[PDB]
Amino acid sequence: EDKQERANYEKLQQKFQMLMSKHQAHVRPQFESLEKINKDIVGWIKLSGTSLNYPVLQGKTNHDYLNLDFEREHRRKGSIFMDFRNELKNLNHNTILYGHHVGDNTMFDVLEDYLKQSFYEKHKIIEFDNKYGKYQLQVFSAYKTTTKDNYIRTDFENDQDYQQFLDETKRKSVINSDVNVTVKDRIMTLSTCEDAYSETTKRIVVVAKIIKVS
Repeated sequence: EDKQERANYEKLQQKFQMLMSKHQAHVRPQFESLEKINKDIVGWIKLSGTSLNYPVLQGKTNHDYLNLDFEREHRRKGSIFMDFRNELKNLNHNTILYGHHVGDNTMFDVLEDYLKQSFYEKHKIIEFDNKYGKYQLQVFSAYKTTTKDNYIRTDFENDQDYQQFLDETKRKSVINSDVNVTVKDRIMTLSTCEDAYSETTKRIVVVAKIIKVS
């Protein structure tokens, strides 16, 4: 069955790109189309030359699309989804997306490649789009973590705090980046997610500077 599963994302990827060519500069029409399939589709995330090229969901909670594809049907690999706490249009300091990593080379399997400096060099930019504009993700950190509390923070009490976070985030990186991030920039965190109650406790985190290129 994994056949049709791949086919579904294949149809949808081909559809997105045609819309991205049909409506081009305009992202509003592109996503009003995607939302016909499912209103929870709030964005699209793509990394050229890799399997990362999917729609981003957001439900009421962070287990809503843990085991559900984009048309709301049960799947072990579920789908890529944003933290239920993040706002669109007016991004929080830190926006977070999650996705499975099973080794099938799908969803967030590519986050592991970011641990290697070589790979990072050849894939410094990641594309992210939604109804409010086109964005560019400038990867500036990648690492493994056993925790699951601090790196999932949405906003901060003050610049100092956010400042510390950025510093910490930079120090944890296993890759070197030329990207210069400041407490004035907004960031996006791509996090790996295990199955419900899998509790394998071992995640791959990739962090990037968000840039509106529209």
